Amino acid sequence: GSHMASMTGGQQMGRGSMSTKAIYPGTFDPITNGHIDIITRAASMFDRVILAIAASPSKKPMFDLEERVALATTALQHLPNVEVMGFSDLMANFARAQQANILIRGLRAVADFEYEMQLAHMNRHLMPELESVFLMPSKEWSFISSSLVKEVARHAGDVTHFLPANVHQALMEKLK
Amino acid sequence: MSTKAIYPGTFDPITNGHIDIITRAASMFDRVILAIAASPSKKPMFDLEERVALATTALQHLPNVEVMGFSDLMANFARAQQANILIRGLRAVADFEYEMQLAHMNRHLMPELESVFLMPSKEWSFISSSLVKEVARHAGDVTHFLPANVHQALMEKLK
Amino acid sequence: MSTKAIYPGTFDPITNGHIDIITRAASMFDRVILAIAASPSKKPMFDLEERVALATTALQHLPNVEVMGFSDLMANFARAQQANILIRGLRAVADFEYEMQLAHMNRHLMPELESVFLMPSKEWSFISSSLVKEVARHAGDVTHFLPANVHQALMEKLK
Amino acid sequence: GSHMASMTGGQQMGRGSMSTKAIYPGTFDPITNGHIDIITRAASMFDRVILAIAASPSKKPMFDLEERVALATTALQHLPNVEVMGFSDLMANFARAQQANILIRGLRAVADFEYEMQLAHMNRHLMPELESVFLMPSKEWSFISSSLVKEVARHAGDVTHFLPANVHQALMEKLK
Amino acid sequence: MSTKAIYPGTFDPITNGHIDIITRAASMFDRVILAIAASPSKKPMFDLEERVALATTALQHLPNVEVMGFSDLMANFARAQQANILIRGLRAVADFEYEMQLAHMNRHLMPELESVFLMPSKEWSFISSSLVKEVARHAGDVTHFLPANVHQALMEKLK
Amino acid sequence: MSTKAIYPGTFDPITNGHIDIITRAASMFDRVILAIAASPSKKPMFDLEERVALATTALQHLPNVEVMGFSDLMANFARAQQANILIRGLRAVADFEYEMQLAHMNRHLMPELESVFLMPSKEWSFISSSLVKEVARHAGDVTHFLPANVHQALMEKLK
Repeated sequence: GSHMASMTGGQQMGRGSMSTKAIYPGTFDPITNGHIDIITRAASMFDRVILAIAASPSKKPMFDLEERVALATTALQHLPNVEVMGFSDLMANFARAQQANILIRGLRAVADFEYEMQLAHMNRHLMPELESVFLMPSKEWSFISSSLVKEVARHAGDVTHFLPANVHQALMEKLK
Repeated sequence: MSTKAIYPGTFDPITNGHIDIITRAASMFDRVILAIAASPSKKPMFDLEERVALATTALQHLPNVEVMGFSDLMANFARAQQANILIRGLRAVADFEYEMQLAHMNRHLMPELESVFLMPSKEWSFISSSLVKEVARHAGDVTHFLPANVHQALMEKLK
Repeated sequence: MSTKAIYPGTFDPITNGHIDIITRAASMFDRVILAIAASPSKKPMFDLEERVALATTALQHLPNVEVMGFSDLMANFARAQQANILIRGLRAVADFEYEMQLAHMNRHLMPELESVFLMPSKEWSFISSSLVKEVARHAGDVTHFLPANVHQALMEKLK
Repeated sequence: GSHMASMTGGQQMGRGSMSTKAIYPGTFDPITNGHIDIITRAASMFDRVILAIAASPSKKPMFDLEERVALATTALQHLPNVEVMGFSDLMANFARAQQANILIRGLRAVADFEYEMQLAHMNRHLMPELESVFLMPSKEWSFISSSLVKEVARHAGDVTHFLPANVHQALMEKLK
Repeated sequence: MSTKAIYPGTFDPITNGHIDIITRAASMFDRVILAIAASPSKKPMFDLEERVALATTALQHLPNVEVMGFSDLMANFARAQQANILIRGLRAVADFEYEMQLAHMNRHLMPELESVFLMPSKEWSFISSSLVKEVARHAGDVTHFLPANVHQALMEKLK
Repeated sequence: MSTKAIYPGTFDPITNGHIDIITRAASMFDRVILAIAASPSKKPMFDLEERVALATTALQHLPNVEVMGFSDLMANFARAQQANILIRGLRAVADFEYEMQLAHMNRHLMPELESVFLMPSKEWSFISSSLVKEVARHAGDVTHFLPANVHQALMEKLK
């Protein structure tokens, strides 16, 4: 109510709007316009957002952690409440270490929905206070992925519409 | 700053699944409206009045939620209410496909409206308003899936 | 002890697809009942009596199979017939979510009831009572899909 | 070969390209830009295409057969190899009556895929010489349907982008 | 007829999900074999001998259930064991396409082997060895997932 | 007027299902190229040379089909070959989501290329290269699913 600190610290649920801090994990190898759109839309409705970049994915990425983090930072510089960071644990454990209460997930295809539901159940088991929030990609970006853009780019297809200029130039550099 | 979210549905009637969604949503957004469809395609068991009153009581305890009836284009309602976020729960794959389509259409009608999706708790993952009805309409226990005010009103409808 | 299984549906009329499902169940379970819903959601083409009759003839050659009607929750008719098993035909991924819903609810209702899911034969994987009738209603050929008693009945119905 | 008619009329498989005539069945209540895209693409790759309009859909249509047929005729009259007709039969029977050998189906959502496959098995059983061919909608028209356009229009939403002018007028007139 | 069933998988390790599935299979068929794949595609955390041991202990309370290894076509092992039933536990929609494939192919390889699908308990429907392991490769209580012996064994394996 | 279509794939090896698709496609389009991917991400069992050779013999009977290796962007290949139609077979729901994504991308890369989709025959609806290889590898009879030339070459590979 006012000086209620002496009586209670406060619960998360049932009591109105709490501070929100979101993580948006992925490999971002490299960040595409689809990613930027998602994080832009998240940053608009949550207090803070961390773009969390997986340091050691399963498949060796085309860009190293240091390149991924630098490229996303530049592309996201225009969002004042977004911070880019690397991580190397369960998104849940990083989330806890970061005191995040929102996990952002992009929801691109029907194929993924079953996996996303399962991951979310597991994440609720791991970190009950972590709420997963799902955003569909803009129509513009619904078919693109980092994977697809790299493979089109390797064979010289035009991918300028899908990447920020800083990433597109880095990408060309990687491909000779 | 300010977030104002609409959670639309038919809520005929509101279940524990809905309450879970709206509770979670109302922890993340400054205000939430449960927007109850006036004139659903399939004529419902409870009318708007009944639905709105049951929901109002079921969510009375949440400080920052309001229950209202609407009967126009969600774009115009959200705009009327100056809401920037549309909340939908996603139970099943079938429902995602259809919600994705509506999201695209709403992006066209109202570019400044953000659609956002939540998944049910595992506890409520199988319930729906339709299922609770059909079970109770053949005397199955549904007391676990509904608030008392709603259970009673349902029992009352089936007598 | 024993296993007693229920294969519910409207069977309006029964097709070689159903007859396959029940033949396979009847080979792995001591008794099986073909439970023909009396009051389906839409009005049937054949009334329960015609249906129960047609199914009875069609399945005469199966020793441990009984054809009955039922108008209530499956968990009730199961209880009533002292059945421990529920047979569900499982054709498409598009059915699987809905079937998994009903399975959770029937466990909630009747936790001693087991839902068992059989895939139809590739031969019958695209047919249904509905499609068979729609096709027949415009004089398409459906002789491959129905036993003769049913095929004769249907022809007579469409005059 | 030369004049092998005395010897054979020829069979459809194993012997190069044959004349193609497609039917594109639906209720088209009313025809949208999505429909127009499908059939335009069809008409560019097959010799003739018939837009087949279901006389008696299961749900009562907003436009009657006569009105549906007229609206489509107009929307499609710039395609020289397209004809619009009503029909009240199995698509397979109409195609037989019409001596069609291709059935066009639009393929918009995951949810329909298995239904479509099942319909294609039925139609193969009914008319072996009928081939089903599946086209996806343009990104541009991926979300629209007649149903959704009608319900948006009923509530005064702007649907001018999804319909040809003749249809958009007919529609406002129904909903006055 | 007499009913003997095969329940194949890697079971690396077994979980309460499997145990639930095999229990339910067990309770409708005379005998059930938990058929453990010897050489799975990726190398397992537990070797065949450990896996069989963990399983045997876990299911020891089920009289009519026997664990075994197998390193061939499922259809052949089934023919060898004179099994007339194959047990698949259907969790997700995604897997159902792939399981429908295998079932058609097994019908081709072994026409006398009937495929039977059981859906998991709501409780267990998200759990999967691979998940558990990858959780346990970091942290988080899995006591409710695994049986005691498996729990302990896994704990040991960690470091 | 004239139509020229590409059917791209890995065809490692070509099966009866692929032959069915291309036969059907070559009856509706003037010319068809079977385009065989030179460098698949996964290393194939048969190299490009063997894959093209087997495919060439398998489709030798079809007057208006040519089998070619490619190792570039389909858009440039189709452009190189002056092809205006891309043919993909569509077996499963999984395949459809992915195929729809590439079709959008291809429409961005090559607006004048029309993507077209065919369902397998019921006969071949469950087969794939991967599955036939896996059955063969454990001695399963797969003679019904491949041409003689291809069968012989597979048996050779697996010795």
